[PDB]
This record gives sequence, C-alpha cells and structure tokens, in this order.
Amino acid sequence: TEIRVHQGDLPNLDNYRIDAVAVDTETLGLQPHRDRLCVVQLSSGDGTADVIQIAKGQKSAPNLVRLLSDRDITKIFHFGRFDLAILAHTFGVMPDVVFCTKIASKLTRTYTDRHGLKEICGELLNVNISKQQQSSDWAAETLSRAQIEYAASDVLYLHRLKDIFEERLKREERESVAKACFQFLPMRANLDLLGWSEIDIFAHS
Amino acid sequence: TEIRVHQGDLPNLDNYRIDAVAVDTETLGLQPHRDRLCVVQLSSGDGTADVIQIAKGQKSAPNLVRLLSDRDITKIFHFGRFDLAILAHTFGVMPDVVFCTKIASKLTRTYTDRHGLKEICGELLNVNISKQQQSSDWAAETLSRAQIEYAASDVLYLHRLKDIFEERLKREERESVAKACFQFLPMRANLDLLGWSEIDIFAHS
Amino acid sequence: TEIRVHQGDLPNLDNYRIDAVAVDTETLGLQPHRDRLCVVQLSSGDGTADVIQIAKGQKSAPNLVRLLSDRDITKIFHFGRFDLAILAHTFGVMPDVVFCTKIASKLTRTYTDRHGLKEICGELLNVNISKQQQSSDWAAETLSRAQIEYAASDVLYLHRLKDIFEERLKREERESVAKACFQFLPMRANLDLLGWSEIDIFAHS
Amino acid sequence: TEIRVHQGDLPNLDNYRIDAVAVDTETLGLQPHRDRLCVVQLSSGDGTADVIQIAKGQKSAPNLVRLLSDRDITKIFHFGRFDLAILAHTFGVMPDVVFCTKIASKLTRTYTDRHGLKEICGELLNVNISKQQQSSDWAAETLSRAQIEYAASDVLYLHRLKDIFEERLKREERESVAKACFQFLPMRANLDLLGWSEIDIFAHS
Amino acid sequence: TEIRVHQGDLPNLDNYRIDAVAVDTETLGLQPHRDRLCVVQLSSGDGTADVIQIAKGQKSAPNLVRLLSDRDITKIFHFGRFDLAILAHTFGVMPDVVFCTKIASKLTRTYTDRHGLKEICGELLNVNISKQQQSSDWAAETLSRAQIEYAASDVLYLHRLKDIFEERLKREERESVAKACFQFLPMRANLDLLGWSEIDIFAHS
Amino acid sequence: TEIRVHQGDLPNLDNYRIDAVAVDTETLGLQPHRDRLCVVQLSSGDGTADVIQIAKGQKSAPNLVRLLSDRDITKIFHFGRFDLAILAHTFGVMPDVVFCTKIASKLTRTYTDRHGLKEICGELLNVNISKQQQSSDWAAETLSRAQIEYAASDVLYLHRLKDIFEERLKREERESVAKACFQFLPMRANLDLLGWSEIDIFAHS
Amino acid sequence: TEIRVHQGDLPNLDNYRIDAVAVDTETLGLQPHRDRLCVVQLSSGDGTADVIQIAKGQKSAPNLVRLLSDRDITKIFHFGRFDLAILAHTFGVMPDVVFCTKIASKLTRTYTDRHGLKEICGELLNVNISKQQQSSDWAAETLSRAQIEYAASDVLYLHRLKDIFEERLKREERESVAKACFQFLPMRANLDLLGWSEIDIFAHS
Amino acid sequence: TEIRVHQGDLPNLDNYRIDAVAVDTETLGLQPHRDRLCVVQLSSGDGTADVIQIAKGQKSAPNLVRLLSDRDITKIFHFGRFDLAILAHTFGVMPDVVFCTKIASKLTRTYTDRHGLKEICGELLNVNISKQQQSSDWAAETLSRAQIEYAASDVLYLHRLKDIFEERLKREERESVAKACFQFLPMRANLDLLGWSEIDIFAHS
Repeated sequence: TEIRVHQGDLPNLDNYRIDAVAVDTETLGLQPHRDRLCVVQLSSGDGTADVIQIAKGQKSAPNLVRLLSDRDITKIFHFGRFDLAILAHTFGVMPDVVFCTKIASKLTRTYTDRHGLKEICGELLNVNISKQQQSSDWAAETLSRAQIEYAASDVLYLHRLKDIFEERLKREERESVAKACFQFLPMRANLDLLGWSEIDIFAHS
Repeated sequence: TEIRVHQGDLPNLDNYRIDAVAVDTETLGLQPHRDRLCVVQLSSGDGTADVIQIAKGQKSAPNLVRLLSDRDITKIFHFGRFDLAILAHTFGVMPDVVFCTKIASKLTRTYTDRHGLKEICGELLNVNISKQQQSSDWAAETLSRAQIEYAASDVLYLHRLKDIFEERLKREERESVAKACFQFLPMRANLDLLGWSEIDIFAHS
Repeated sequence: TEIRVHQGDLPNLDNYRIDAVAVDTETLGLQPHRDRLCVVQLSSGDGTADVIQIAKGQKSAPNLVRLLSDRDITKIFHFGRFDLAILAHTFGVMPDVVFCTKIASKLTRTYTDRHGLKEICGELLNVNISKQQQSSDWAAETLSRAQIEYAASDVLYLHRLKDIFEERLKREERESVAKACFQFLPMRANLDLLGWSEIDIFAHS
Repeated sequence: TEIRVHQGDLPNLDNYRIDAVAVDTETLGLQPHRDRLCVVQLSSGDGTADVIQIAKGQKSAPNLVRLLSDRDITKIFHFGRFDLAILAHTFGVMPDVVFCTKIASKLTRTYTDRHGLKEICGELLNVNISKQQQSSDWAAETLSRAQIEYAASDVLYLHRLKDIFEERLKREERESVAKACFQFLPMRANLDLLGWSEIDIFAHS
Repeated sequence: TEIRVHQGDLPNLDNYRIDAVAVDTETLGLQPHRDRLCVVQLSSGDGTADVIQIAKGQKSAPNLVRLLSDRDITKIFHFGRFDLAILAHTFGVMPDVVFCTKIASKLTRTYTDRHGLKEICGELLNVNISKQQQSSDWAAETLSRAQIEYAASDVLYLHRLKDIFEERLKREERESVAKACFQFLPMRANLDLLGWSEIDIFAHS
Repeated sequence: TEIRVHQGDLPNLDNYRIDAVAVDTETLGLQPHRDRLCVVQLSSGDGTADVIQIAKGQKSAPNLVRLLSDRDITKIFHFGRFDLAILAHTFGVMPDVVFCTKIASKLTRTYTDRHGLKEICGELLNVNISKQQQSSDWAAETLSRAQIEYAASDVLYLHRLKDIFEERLKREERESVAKACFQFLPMRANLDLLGWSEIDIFAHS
Repeated sequence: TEIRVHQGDLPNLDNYRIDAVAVDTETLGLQPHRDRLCVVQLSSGDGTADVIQIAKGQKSAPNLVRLLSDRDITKIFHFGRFDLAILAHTFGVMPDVVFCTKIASKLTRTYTDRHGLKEICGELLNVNISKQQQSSDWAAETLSRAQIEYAASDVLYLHRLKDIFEERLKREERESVAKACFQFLPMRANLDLLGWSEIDIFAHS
Repeated sequence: TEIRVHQGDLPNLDNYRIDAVAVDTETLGLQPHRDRLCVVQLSSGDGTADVIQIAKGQKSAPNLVRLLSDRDITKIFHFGRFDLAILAHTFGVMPDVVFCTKIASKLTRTYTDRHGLKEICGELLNVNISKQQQSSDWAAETLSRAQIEYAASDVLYLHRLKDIFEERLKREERESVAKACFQFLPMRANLDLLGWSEIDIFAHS
C-alpha cells in the first residue's frame, strides 16, 4: 500500500483528477459542537490513500475544500450524515454531491439488519476491517502506525462498494429512490448541526 | 360554512383557480396496502370545502388528480407523509410541490412537543377542532352530518396555518430548511409505499 | 328491561328455540384454575336476559350445558377466548360453534386501536355501557341490583353488533378469514386452559 | 451430497411420489410485498435435495405448484407462517396441508425457550447447522457453493424432526391441539399477507 | 367524628383493653433510614381515633410500645410492610401479631388490580377517602384540621375491612395461607430495614 | 399586580437595591444553542415584577448583566440549571450566587415526587399558578396580557418559597448539602453548555 | 461418583439414616400444572447419588415421600421455591424443614448479582458444573449417561454449600433472617401452585 | 510488586511523604449501610502497594485516616463516589482534595462509551487488568494470593493515568470544569450516605 500523511492540507490535486473520491473523517466524538475534526481521509480508488491531520483551530484547507466543493466529483462516505455535518462545521463548506454506502445498504441489503462497515466489507468483499483503533486518541500529535493503517483502511474499499451497490440498486429498481435520498442527505446533516440530531423530522411522534 | 359533497370526482375546476389548495384524506386506517381511501377533502381557503366520497375500487378521479399533478399549485397537508402515500397508491400520481404543516411545526414550534392538528389550531388560532369522529366508519354509503362537518374542519384552516408558518420560518431563518424537507417529502412517502414505513432511512441503526 | 335470575340452571329451554344465543360469564378473575365461575348470562336478543347464579363447587348445569353443546346454535361472545376457557374448565364442555365480537372488531374496525365492548357499543350503537361494576364480588350470595343490571347489559346488545359486523365482514371481503378464526377460537381457549395462556403460539418469539 | 439445482421448475415429479415433502424458501427479506422469493429447496427425505432458482418476476412454476397443492402430501416447514405467505404471494396457491416444526417445538420442547432450527437440530440430532449464509445475497445470478450447501442443509433434516415431534405429541397427548394449530396455520399466513403481520389476532391487547 | 390528639405518647391504655387495634403511621417518606416517623394513629374500632404526634429524636413511647408488644392484641395495618419497618426503626420493637389488608386484598380481591386503600374502602364499604393530604408536611409543629381528619380517616375503617376479609378468606378457604403470610410479614419488614428493600428475596431473578 | 415591561434592559437599578432577587427566563425551547432567550423576568419580592423583552441577536444588557454579576445579591431560580445556561449563553456572564427551589424541594419535600413550580406553590402556599401560556410564542413582537401575567407569575412567589425552604433545610439539618449543591450548580450549567447536557457526569453509567 | 439409578422409588431409606439430604428435581418445564416431574435426585452428602425416574402419572412413592415428610431431616434445595411446588403437586406431601442455597446466596453473596448454581459452585468451590444437559428430554424412557451425570452433579455439592452458607450466616449475624425465610419458603411454593406464580405477594404493586 | 499486607492500620507514613496517593477499597457490596469495608489499597506510585485488612466493627485507623485527611496530598480514586462514601461511613472523615479517573475519562475520552478501569487501562497504557476477583469474598480472614495481586493491581496504575488525564484536560481546556466536579464529588458522596444514592439531584426528573 501507499499512505501519504500530510499536515494541514493536500499539497496539490495532482493525484485527484478523477470523477469520484472516497472520503472519511475521524473526530473526538459524536457531537460536532463539542468534538473537533482530527483526521481527514481521502483516496482516489487506486489502492493508495492520503491522511491529512487537521490542527486544532484550523479554519481553512484550500485544496481539500476545493475537492469538497467541486460539484463534478462525487464524495463517497459511509454514514455521510455524520461526516458532512462535521466537515461543514469545521470548514464552512457543505458538500452537495454525495453517495452514502449506509443508505445504499439499507436500500439493498434488505435481508439483514447489520449495516455496519465491518459487516458490509466482510460480506461483499471478504475483506477484514479491524476496528480496534476506532476508539483511540485521534487527536494525538503523532498517530501510531496502527492508527495510520486503520485510517487508510477505512477509505481503500469505498469505490468497490459503490460499484456493487450501484449494481444492486439497478437490479432492484431503487435508483431514483437512492438519488433522492442522497440529494436530501446534506440537508439532514445541516439539521444535525442546527439541533435536530435526536429528532426524526418526518416521524409522527 | 358551505360544504359541497360529491360522488367520485369534482364536477370541474372552476373553484380551484388558486395558488394553493388545502388537501386532506380519510381512510380505513394507517396502512395503505390494507386500508382504502374513503374521503378526499379540499378547500380554496374561501371558507368553503369540497368533500369527495371515493367508491370502492375507484381507480380514476380526473379533475381531482388534475389538481394534484399541477406543478404550479402548492398542495398543503397536515402530516402529508401519510396522505401523499395513500394518494399515490390510489391514483398513481405523486405530487411533487407540497407544504406540510407538521414539518413546519417541528421546525418552528420548538417550545412544545405536541404537534397534532388539534394542539396547533388551539394554540395558534384559538379554534377548537373536535376529533371525536376521527375514528368512525368513513366507508359508510351516507356520511352523517357530524362526519361531514369534521372532515371540512380538517381542511378549513390549513391556509391560515401556512401563512403563519411561512412568517415563522422566515423570522427564525429556517426557510431553506423547510424548502428542502418539503422537496424530500414525496420520496419519503414513496419509501412508505415500498415497504420502509417503519424505518428512518438516515439513522445509524 | 326484563332480567330472569335463576339458581344453578335454566328451568327449561322454552325461550331458547332460536338460531343464535348471546352468552357471557363473570368470574372471580382472569385465571381459570384459580378463579371460579360465578355468573352466566344468556339472551335471545329479544331485550330480555337470563342471569344464572353458579354455586361454589357446582359441576353440572344440564340446560345450560345443552345450549353450550348444541351445534345448531351459534354462541356469541365478546372476547370468547376467556369465556370459552372458563366454561370448558367448569362444565367439561368446549363449545365449537362460536362468534367473537373482538376478533370481528380487529378484522373490520381497523381505524381504531380501542376494541373493548364499551367503546364498540358507544361507536356502533350510541349506547353507553357503564363498567363500574365489572370489578366487584361476583360470588356474593345475593347480587345487588346494580350488579344484575350490569350483567344483563353485557348480553343485551351482542346480536346487534353481530349483525353489523357480519355486514362489514361481507363488505370488505373478509368473511372467510373471520370464519376460520372463529373455527380456531375453541382450540385457542383449550391452549389457554393447558398452560400456554401467555404465549402467542405462532410468533417467532 | 448430491444437490440438484434447477432453473424455474422441476423437470418432473418422478422423485416426489411420496407422502410428505420438506419445503423451505429463501428471500430478500422478511416482508413479502417488498422482498421477492429467490430460492425454493425441496427434499424427499432420501438425503438429497432440489434447489430451484426463481427468476425475478416469475409468476408460475407448474410442477412445484402441483406439488404444493397435492392434498395427499403433507408439506413440512420450519416456521411455515412465513413460507406459506411468501409462496402464496409469489405463485398464487396457498398450501393447506402442513406440518410446522416451530409450532411442534413450542408444544413439546417446553423445557427450553430457544426454538430456532439451529437449537432443534443440535439437540434432537446432534447435527451442526451453519447459518453464516442465512444473511447473504440470495438474488445473485449464480449461487455460491456455500449458499447451495446451506440451502440444501435447511431441508435435509426435517423428516427426522417430524418423526420425533410426532412421537412427542403422541407421548404427551397433545395430538389434537397440534392438529388444530396446523389446520389454522395457512389462515395465519393469509392474515399475514393482508396486513396483520404485527398483530396477534387473539390477544386482548 | 371524635379524634383525640396527643403529644409524644398515649396518657394511658384505658381505651385499648380490646382484642384488636387498628394501627397506622405517617412519615416524611418511603425510606426509613432517611424519613423520620411523624404521626402514629390508633383506633379501638368504636368510630373514634387517637392521633399521636411523635417528636424529632424521640426514642421511646412506653404506652404505645406496651400496646405494640402485647401478643394478645392483633395489630391491623394497611401495607404493614412499611409501617412495621418505620416502627421498628423508631422504637426498637417489631410487632409480631399482625393483619395486613393489602395482603388480604391480594389474596381475596382477585377480580381487580387496584389494591389501594381508597379503592378498597370505596368498593367494600362505599366510604370515600380523600387522599389529597397524604403527601403533606407531616412534621409541622401543629397539624392542620384537614391533616388530622385525614389521619383519623386512615384508621377508622380497618376493623370493618378485617371483618370482611376474614369472611372472604374463610369462604374461599385461604385462611392458613394468609396466616403464614402474616407471620412472615415482620421478617419482610426486617429485610427492608437491613438493606434488601428493593429485592424480592424469593424471586428467581 | 404591577408589571413593568421593558425592551432590551432595565432603565436603571433603582428598584433592585436589595439582597436577593427572583429571576426566571423564557426562551423558544430547551436547547440553548438552538432556542434563543426571549424574556427575562425579575422581582424584588415587593409584589411587583419586571419583564424584559430580549431582541433577536441581542448580545448585551449592561444593567441586567451588572445585577447578575453582583456577588452580594443571591439570584433565586426555579430549576436554575436551565436559566443559568441560557443566561450565560446569551450575555456571556455566569451567575455564581444562586438558590434553586427545585434542588431545595428535592432535599426537603421527600414525601412527594412532584417538584414542579405549580405543584410546589399549590402545596406550600395554596396559590394556583396556571401554566396554559407556558407553551406559547414568546418571540412575538407584542406579548399578550395573559403571557405577561403568566411570566410575572413565575417570579412573584420565589422569595416566599425561599423563606420556607430555608426553614425546612434548617429543620432537617441539610443546609450544608444545599449550599454545596448551589455552589456546583453554575458548573453543571457550564457542562450543559459545553455538550454534556444529556450525561449525568457522576453516574456509574 | 457412584450413581444408582432406580425406577419409581428408592427401595428403602437404609442409605439415608442421616441428618440432612440434598434434593433436586428435573421436569419438563417451569409450570407445575402442565409439566410433569420426571426425575428426582438425592444424596446423603457422601459423594454418591440416587437418581429416581418417575413414570408418567405416578402418584405414590412411599419411601421417598416418607423421607420428604421426616421433620428431623433438613431438605437442601437450590431454588426450592420450584422443587417444593412440583413435589407437593405430584406426591401430595409438602416438606416443611428446608434449606435453600439461593436464598442463602442472596443473603450472603451481596458482592455479586449472579446467583446461579454454576456461578456459586465455580466461585465458592472452584468446581466446574457443565449445564449443557439442563435443557434435555428428561422424560426419555432411558436417560443417557450424560443426563445421569449432570443430574448427579446438581446434588453432589449442596452439602458443602450448605456448610459454607451456614458459616456465613453465623458470621454476618443473619441467622434468624435466614431461618424465617426458610420457614416461609413452603408457603411461597404453595402460593405458586395456587396461581400466584407471577405475583410478589408483598409488593406494593 | 512488593505488596505489603497489614492488619488494621499502616505502621507509619514514612513511605508516604508524597504529593499524591492512589486509594482504592474493597467491600461486600454497593450499599454502604449494609456492606462493610474490608480492604484499603494504597500506593505511593513507585510500583509497590499496601493492602490493609479492616476488621469487622473497626471504627478507627488513625495513621491511614491522617493520610486521608492531609489536605496537602491529593487522593486519587477511580469512581470516588463510592470509595469516599464507604470511607466516610466507616471512619467518619471525608477527604476534600481528590481526583477521580472516572470524571476525567468522561471529560476527555469522548470517543468511547466504555469508562471502566479495565477499558481505560487497556486503551491508555496497553496494560491488561484481570477483573475476575472483583466479585469475590473480600471478608475472608486471610486473603488469597490472587485476591492480593488483584487488589494491588487496582491502585498500581492510577498515578500514570492521572498524569495522562492532566495532560488531556490541559490540552482540551477543561481544567476548571474538572476542578469544579472534583470539588463537588465529596458532597455527592455525602448525599449517597444520606439517602439520595439513586437520585441525580440536578435532573429535571
């Protein structure tokens, strides 16, 4: 593998002249108002990944923000509801072209109730994701090798999942449903930032 | 007030050359695959209402459906998540320009947890709606006077609520939030028809 | 109203040469092995009722048992699951031609979740049943007038509900589903007596 | 083990001139209106199995349906409440002569609260069923070897279970209870198809 | 009615040379280690009552304790599990000849799930007890007249209830069960004082 | 009752040269980051009240904040945990000399589980506060007379409650407990503002 | 581990002229009215056991019942609440001199919440009991060797536990509490048989 | 290791002329009024520990208590809410300079929901603490070697955790929050002793 570790921002976009980029984040917790962004992960799908450490109080990441803002590049997330919220809270730019593998899983893997990334990777690809480092100090000044390898491991497979999920969505005739869900997902994240994170806004009660 | 009761369909659209129409339905229950549409209510906001009795097995209602599919007319519902589902299930056309007073309530009446139509009308307009007839035989060949008056009372006030809620949404600066939620609402109803009625598609679990 | 009160048994069957008889019971509680049968109520639907006081330890009631065993007469209950159980446990005869207004309500009154007899009588007939005496000492040697009037009131109206429910079951094309449920109801009662009263035998868990 | 895989239908019924056939299904999920039938597996009890792939949108399987309809042949299921529902929804024929190992287990294996197929096969036969493939993509164009072997594994042992459960029902004198439950099971499945899937129709609440 | 109010203790036992005495207490709450005894009420059953105010830090009440210790007098309580605990904690004497109307109700009023004193008095005697003052400041130096009348109302009817419950226990042949329960009740109270107040010591879990 | 309504701030502190001031607030909801402070209520205990309307986006109120910052004046709240949070969030000043009647009630009224202000006022003073207006649009440009009267009602009685609670805390010897709770209360409110509003920080789980 | 297996009853009590006997039962389930007693195991504490197979419908076991009735012999159970109930229901003799290791554990092992026999034997004696056979067909005409060894394992250690628990009860000064609980235990079992198996007779609700 | 085991008290404080001491206790359970203190574990942070057995009824341990009350020495606990309560209940002295690793975890390890000592030690130091002996008979006159090694293991690592948590609290800017929580912790423990152990005193309900 190749994992390029950076401080603050990508040096340039030379490796990202592509149609879709897999994106993930790591934070200090589940509450964007309390838990700061610590890591941003990117991959072009070529089997390598970039891991960008975000400093405390960092307000800008121009190359990263260009990627997040570019409407011609689909950002692939797993449970993007969270990542979109924390990214918008941190850098002030809300992505609007997204694909979420968790929503896709809920729309296609109807034969199971386990939609976590580990189960998806195990079932669809026979790839073992190790989650031991998921609960670790992502704010450490120097990330461990195990942390760096885990962070890259979270983004290395999202392209293959998107390909398979697009096949399943086409087969079961949910393409327009999925497209509408992804179109609404950024606004669901915005509602999370504004204070309705514990509320299903569409529920009767 | 004036309540016009019809069999099958509106006679014409002479009374509905307006910018927005309030819409409600009555059914045999909460499950569209089991519980047929029995009554459709409409109002232009002029203090009169149309109550349309729908026959068993009726597949077509051209004037009503013509109104429902006119993209230049906003359809106002209370808890449109249900009504959109049953309308699309019955006539095969899903409206795509809607306003829902319950979503608006959840976005503006943040000081209460009661978002039912009775509580909203009581608080916002000091109008008392009596719900006694809500659980009644809406499939009766001849509706009683009490049933007809309840059905009209369900649609007579939605225009005034839309006006007030639009004022509140602009005042608290959540207009674009409401717009995005309303834009997504028809697909949420479609998801209900397809089999996800008990699932919040954006939740982690 | 006319209420004929008897000790032990009917004097004869002169008043019960009919197609259907409404039957109900009162007991000391919900557990047939602990709570003894105290009252049996009967009515032909002609506005009169028979109330039969059962003695402690009484094992036989030949006229009552002849009615309960007579396959040519349908026995109408409300929540017959219990009444069938207590009747079979007391007299050793399980009726097998029955109609239950609770099953019929659950199959037809799909627009509400309140299926008790008080609510059914209120909604279908505008008749007010008072339940204050439901929890009383039914084993008293002398029943009070309020007790006797309530006991008769439990059976005076089951014919009118059966007639209406039969109309609704025909209307929604659920006649065979209800008929099969009524056919199975006695074995559900036997399962209750044998010890599965707290178990839904068809559930996954 | 020989497992014969067919497309669409059996070529003939030469292997099924028997008094009882074990039947199971696999689907895309628990909701018959959304999740199509994908595989049907049968066995005569001779240690071999037939695995029939059902195509998307397939409406007919004349040989299979003739087998399912033959009243001289008892159909053995595990949790037939589901299989009967999905079979009737897909091919339009409701089997009416059935034996269910889950009902039998609940009526005889009263010393445990675990009635899943894994526990029954483990306790009664010391046979290890591996369920890893239960949650898999059963709609795949080509089934995997693991999928095929699991699907066959779900019918290979049902005859021996039926024999033992029949022994237990005779020993504990519960034969007529079980018979009435099995006679009613197809109507429970029909009720399931009609929209009462979440309701125990006999419960007080 | 006649209510004699005393400070600290009875002046003498001239009114309590009787076979059975009704006893009740009031405290500052449900936790004997935190909530001190404030009032003790007594009655000979003649329609009059004694209300004894207990002082802060009071360790002795010789005449009252003489009454509580005399094994030839049955002490009648409602929910004696609590009163025994608070009395033993306060005066160091655990009564051992008791009758509890709550246990008697649970052993006899099997036709209801409402075993409060208000409901019992309403059903068995048609006497209306008003509980508004049940939750009040019982530590006041001078009790209000409404408080005193409530306190007397708690003891005025326990003799009549004991007579009726003894009739019911004889009628349903449960006297020896009740007797064993009453003998164990003081040890249940001791278990409460020792720290097992939240544990059913006889439960499986 | 004299109620002075002001915009933005008190005109001066001529009426608040006192040793304790009753304070309460009204907002658009329970979430300080989403629901803005709308009204501040004050009372000197002289039977008059001041109601201060806070504008949207208002960042300063020098006279009010000077009063809130003054360590020689105890601020009396009911459920100050919330009021302290919203006040500190709005004006940037956290009061540090406080008394909370709800904590005091939980430390003294151990005989009840109802600690709301309405319930407290009913029990201790026999004064009926009507809360119908508690859930209303507090951000309206012009408050109704009923709203203003309710708002004054939430501060008019806190002094009298404080006097009674101080007597009870002295009587039951819990003064130092209450003092320590009040000393931590501002930090509990800060913890709420920082993101632990749903976490009991001292619980084991 | 000498294990003597008998049909119907012990031949005599020649091996049981001792002061205390360990007793445990096996049944078809938890409900004495439905599930019959299948096996009774006894031990004198000398490291050997007797396993007595009870036939369906067996009403008499004179030597065994003689042992159960001998008031000079303490019967040791684990969770005797169940065993006493099923023994009394089956043979008509209610033991009245008992020791229960579960009550003793709840009164002594206050540092844990896991009181099952496996955990007690593991912690207190470092002896491993294997519970695999607990859920098995105890009504088999011939028990397997594994069943026999498990059944003996249930009684082989109860004497040592009784010795240690008696030491702990003396040490912690809880002997009279335990004695009262053991004295009450037979009536708790009788209450289970009479129909209160789901009711805590001493609870407020 | 160098675990020194003592009866009753430390011989002197010659080894404890230090700025911070790790403290941990072992009891018979979670309820200080019932379950006595059995062991106190101390460490200077030098990799050695002192394990002090406390005798039944012992009220004094002057050298240990002198250390506990020396305000120039911070006492480090894990979940001091419990330890402080049992120490104060046993010896009558409440420490007032404390650090709690559970509060520190809840304020810093926001990326996990597991705050037990085992999980903290595993994550922060990669040290495996085995908790098998946590639930054991701590009142034995002679503790086993396994008990002694576990007891020392609970205190051997608290200094290293305090050092890391102090680094995290400074880095994340939460020192004044933690300081206020630690200042309130002794009053939370006092509240536990007084009877509010099950009440979060700051909650709305």
